[PDB]
Amino acid sequence: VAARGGELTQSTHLTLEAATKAARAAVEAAEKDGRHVSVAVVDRNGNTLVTLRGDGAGPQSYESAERKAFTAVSWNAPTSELAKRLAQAPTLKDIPGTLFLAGGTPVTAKGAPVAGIGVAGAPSGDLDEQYARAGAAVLGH
Amino acid sequence: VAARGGELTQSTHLTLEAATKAARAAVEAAEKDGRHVSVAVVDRNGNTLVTLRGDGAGPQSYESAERKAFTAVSWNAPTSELAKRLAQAPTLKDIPGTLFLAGGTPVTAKGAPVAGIGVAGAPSGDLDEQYARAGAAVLGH
Amino acid sequence: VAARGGELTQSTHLTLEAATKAARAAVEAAEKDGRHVSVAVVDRNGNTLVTLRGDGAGPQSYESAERKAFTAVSWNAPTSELAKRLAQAPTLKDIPGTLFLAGGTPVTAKGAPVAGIGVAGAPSGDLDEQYARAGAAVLGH
Amino acid sequence: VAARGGELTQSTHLTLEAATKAARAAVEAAEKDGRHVSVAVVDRNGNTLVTLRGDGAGPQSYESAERKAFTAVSWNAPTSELAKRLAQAPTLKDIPGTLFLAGGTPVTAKGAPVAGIGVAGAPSGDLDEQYARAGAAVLGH
Amino acid sequence: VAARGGELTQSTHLTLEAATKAARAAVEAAEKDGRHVSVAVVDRNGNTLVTLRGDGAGPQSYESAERKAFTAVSWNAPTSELAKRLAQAPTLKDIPGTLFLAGGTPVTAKGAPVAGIGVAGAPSGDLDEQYARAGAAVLGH
Amino acid sequence: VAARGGELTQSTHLTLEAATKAARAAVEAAEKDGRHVSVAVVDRNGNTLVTLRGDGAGPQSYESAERKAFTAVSWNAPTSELAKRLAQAPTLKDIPGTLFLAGGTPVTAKGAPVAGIGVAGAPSGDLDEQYARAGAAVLGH
Amino acid sequence: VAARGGELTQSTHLTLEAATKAARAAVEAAEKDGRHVSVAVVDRNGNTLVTLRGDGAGPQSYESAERKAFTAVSWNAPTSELAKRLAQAPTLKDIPGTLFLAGGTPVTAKGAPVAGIGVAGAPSGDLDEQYARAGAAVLGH
Amino acid sequence: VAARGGELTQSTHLTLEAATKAARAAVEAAEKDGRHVSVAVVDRNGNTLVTLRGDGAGPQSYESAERKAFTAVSWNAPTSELAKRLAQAPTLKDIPGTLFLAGGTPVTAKGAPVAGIGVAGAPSGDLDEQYARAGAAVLGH
Ligand SMILES: [Fe+3]
Ligand SMILES: [Fe+3]
Ligand SMILES: [Fe+3]
Ligand SMILES: [Fe+3]
Ligand SMILES: [Fe+3]
Ligand SMILES: [Fe+3]
Ligand SMILES: [Fe+3]
Ligand SMILES: [Fe+3]
Repeated sequence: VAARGGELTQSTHLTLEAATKAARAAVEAAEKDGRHVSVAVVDRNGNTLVTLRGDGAGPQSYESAERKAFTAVSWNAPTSELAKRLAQAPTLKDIPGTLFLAGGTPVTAKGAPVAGIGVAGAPSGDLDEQYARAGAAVLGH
Repeated sequence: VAARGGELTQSTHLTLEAATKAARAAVEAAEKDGRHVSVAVVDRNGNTLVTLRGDGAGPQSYESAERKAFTAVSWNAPTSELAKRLAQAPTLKDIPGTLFLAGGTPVTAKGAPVAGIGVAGAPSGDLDEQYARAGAAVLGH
Repeated sequence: VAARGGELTQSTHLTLEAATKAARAAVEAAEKDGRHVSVAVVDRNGNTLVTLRGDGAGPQSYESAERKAFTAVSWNAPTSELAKRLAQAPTLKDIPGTLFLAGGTPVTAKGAPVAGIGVAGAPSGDLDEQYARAGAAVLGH
Repeated sequence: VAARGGELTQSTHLTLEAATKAARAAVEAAEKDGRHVSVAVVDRNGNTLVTLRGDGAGPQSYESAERKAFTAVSWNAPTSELAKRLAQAPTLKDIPGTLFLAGGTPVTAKGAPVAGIGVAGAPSGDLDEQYARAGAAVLGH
Repeated sequence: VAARGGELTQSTHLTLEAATKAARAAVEAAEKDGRHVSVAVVDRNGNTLVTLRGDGAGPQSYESAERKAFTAVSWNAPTSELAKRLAQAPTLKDIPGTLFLAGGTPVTAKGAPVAGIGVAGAPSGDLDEQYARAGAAVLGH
Repeated sequence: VAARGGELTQSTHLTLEAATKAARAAVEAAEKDGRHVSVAVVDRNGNTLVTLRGDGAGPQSYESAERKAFTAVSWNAPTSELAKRLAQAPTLKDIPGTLFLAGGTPVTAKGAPVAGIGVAGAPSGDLDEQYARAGAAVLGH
Repeated sequence: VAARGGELTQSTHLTLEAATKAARAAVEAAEKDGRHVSVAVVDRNGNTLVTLRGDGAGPQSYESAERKAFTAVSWNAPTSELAKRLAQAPTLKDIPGTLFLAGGTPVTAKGAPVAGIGVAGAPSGDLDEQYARAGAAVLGH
Repeated sequence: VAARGGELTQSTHLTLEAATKAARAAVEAAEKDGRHVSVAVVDRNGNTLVTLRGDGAGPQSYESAERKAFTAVSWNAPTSELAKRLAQAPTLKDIPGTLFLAGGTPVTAKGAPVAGIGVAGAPSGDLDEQYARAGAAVLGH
């Protein structure tokens, strides 16, 4: 049973290869400052595409990285930016699956969000997000 | 931050509109038979796209419909076909999120599975799947 | 083994047709504005009757629409109205299943709530509840 | 927002009154035999309406009686009857929420199922179901 | 294989008969004021012993009454009074299973708590705890 | 609000001291053979009272031992015996929280079950139940 | 398949013998004061290694202890210290698994955290952490 | 406060670097046959260390791979081997977290298991496990 074409629509995604590349770059940037993090890349659909649990990363950081990446891709903004939204709209954080805490950054294709990169377990979420941005940076270019 | 094109890939979906069309057709065919079903359309990725709870449908049927659709699109075959696999490999049913019980059917686009339609709560699963096929049949075309 | 009249009671609900009709128009009103949302219709009992996942809706928005619709019908108010109740009873949002965030609006039958319509994923929850109202408006009159 | 009448619909329930005294009857008929059970009454929609945890009942039996009652009303048959269906359709038991094991019995209103009574934690499920019938027997008559 | 005596210990509970009597009176206190609640009795150990779901009670109120009764018995105080603890200790509410919101009240036996009574879904939590207190008030005497 | 006398009832338990001694003996028994297990003592109510995760125990064994203990206490029988009930009543294992697998063994107080001892992750469940019985063997006495 | 040696890394843990010793000590440091607590010891990886439910401990306290111990080891600080971090970072508490509430205290080996000890159920969380420190105090020395 | 060294023990693990290498090798093996799989590496403790979701892999496969990795490392044997155990001990598959289905294969250091590699979503689990073995094979050497 085949659908075509007016009932079809398309979406754009990172390849696994790209997601892995970005994720490993986020680890590597954290490694470079003697930091131990977990990293997640979450699709815009968002299934998780990649997780990496770093050596000596805190046990909480795994799921925390996942949810940051989810939150970033959901609204196409850094979670550090998104946490500022809770001043006016404090129940945004009651939306299931979210974590409004610095360390997730969106990846876009022609403007539109396709993935989030989440990092957790550094001394602060601001440093987390710096490593997440380092992850995004190796794409494409 | 912007990936291009060697680290991007495309995937194909039903529109909400087509998913709703095929869903509501499946209800229609069930109601033609004086039966009360729940119907789910589930993406290949598979997020649920559409649920409809029939009037007077059993309370079990809602989730049952979803997992039938999920199972159909996961392996690109009717759940009645897939249920037959359990004789040789009984532990396939222990894969999370699956239900190996007639009433789920795949939709394809260009050969690849793009959605599953799942029906539950007719007096038996062979009837469920009959209405599932009827929903699929209103695509494309 | 059959029960008789005094120990039976009745309740009132949208038909599936009604709930589908309302949800689809809420999507229709969103896509008019270039907006990509998920819509849920949840019963007073509240099982979910309908979900629709709009093309290009954020992945968080599906569950979010659901809980809004649940929260609206639970208290027979807009969730935007209900969110302001948190100022002096802050632990209302600790009630399981609830999301106190604009985008849910109740549907009534002689004054008593029978359904909720939740929308999520527009630029603001205020816009969500506008499209939620536009869904409720096609009922029916 | 007010719906009128050709997209409203009606459904019939046991009153809480009626469900409570059916549940307490099932307990009392268990305690006739020095037997210590849990009882649940689940609606057709099926929310649970009543639970009672017997003095000295096994810790497993609370949730067990819930699921038996859900299962019985879902298919409008006693769970002892339903259990025997698994010879032909073994994956019926993979439907979420269900327990295909004697101790649940349906209550009807003009013919159509409106509640299930579930009992758990007697020496046998067959004895569970006898107490469950002794629950339903104080209706309506 | 049998423990005795000196590493056995005892604990004290409401009977099911007691707890049902308390639950139904809490309903019937709410019923007199035309209002539509769910009621739970939770043991000190705390398994739930009784739930009753009121006719036309909000779908939220079932779970919510449960957790109120859990919270009351956990600390041997009315939940309205436990909610005031949150000013100086805001993360008491992050303790799993708890709901810090008026409608739960302890029953004691010589001075130590043996069950909680939780009412939810009347127009204020402060009405809920009145009905919970009415539930406890039929014990003794 | 205090209840007296005859709407109270008692129940007998292991003390923590007892439950700990039993559990640590079970570990001791396993480690004597160079076996690495997890051990749980679950009450009759059954809350878990003690868990111990052995040095080098398989990651699965922790929850397994919990459920074996739960199952043994629930029906006042060794889970190895309980597993033989499945031939004639195969859906007993569909009862939530149970694990019908050798390694759980009941503790009694004048004849009535008060705790279960659960051991997992010896090379066989039969060996598990050996260590479970050895843990119970240091009780009372 | 054997990995060696540069794909391999080591980590340090409390033994079960040590973990039980520190947990038991926390218990009877609370029992010296006639207070009734749950104690949990969670590895840095963090699996739970030990739980003890104290005689007459509140039902909330079991899981409360677990998450305190988890929180403490995750950031290698007392949870009384950690809770103060919420003033300028309110959403730290939205990290899954965590409880930011006094009663959890880290154990280190060569400066690096290897376990957390969690106590819940005293009159206050500060008294919990006192007993938790008394647990940790029987190491190493 | 510092534990030392009698209270302390070591465990061996794959580095993240090693786990990623193996996971990517399993994918690359599958992609050579035109097969779209998910891969997971799970520690013996068993946290998941690495997940990769392959392009066009079935949605079920992600968690399936996770549980296969978990199951393999739990008993230090291929899951295809472990599935054969269910003939004699059929309730082994009722152990939480497990999937007794070909596609998981253990990795050892000095003969003791340190990780599992799980692959799901090829034409058969036997082929899954071939790709899993090819993942393991690039370690060490
Ligand atoms: Fe974190
Ligand atoms: Fe069904
Ligand atoms: Fe949303
Ligand atoms: Fe049972
Ligand atoms: Fe409520
Ligand atoms: Fe095991
Ligand atoms: Fe606590
Ligand atoms: Fe699979």
